[PDB]
Amino acid sequence: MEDPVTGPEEVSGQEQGSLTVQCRYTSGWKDYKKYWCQGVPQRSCKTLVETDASEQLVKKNRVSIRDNQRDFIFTVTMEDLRMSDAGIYWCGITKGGLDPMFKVTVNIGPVPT
Ligand code: NA
Repeated sequence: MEDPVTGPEEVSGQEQGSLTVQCRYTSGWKDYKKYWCQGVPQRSCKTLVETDASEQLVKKNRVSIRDNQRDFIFTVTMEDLRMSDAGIYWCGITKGGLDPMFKVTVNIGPVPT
């Protein structure tokens, strides 16, 4: 579609597991830095990882991001999940002014015990 960035409405993972999020963007944003942001208010969110506008994998703490500039999707991976990882997150594209952003709600469930 024509929205600058879109993701899944929600994604779910299990404590000690991993989850992946596909953030799809329109072709014109190829050479922009892409990021994964956490919390609210939306435009004060905490950046967890951000690319350098290349396809090189970036990792900070337990979060990875890899931009596929052929299919125009950047994939976020969250590993070694904790219950406190649950909450509101954002796919984003960095630009001067208001970024394109898309809200993803992250659900975490515990190890069955
Ligand atoms: Na901005």
